[PDB]
Amino acid sequence: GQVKVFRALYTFEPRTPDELYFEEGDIIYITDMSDTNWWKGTSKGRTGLIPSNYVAEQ
Repeated sequence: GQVKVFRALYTFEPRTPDELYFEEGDIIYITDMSDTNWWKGTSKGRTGLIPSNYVAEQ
């Protein structure tokens, strides 16, 4: 149930269908941060994995 709020530093094009698309400046809602590099979250209607070096906490 926890949610943390991040903003994208850069646009990210998914490498695989498990990964989440987002554009620079978008808000990303993160619901799993158990891995250092790849987090689960949601942005604008889609869900998937995001690279944690592409985001900054809001």
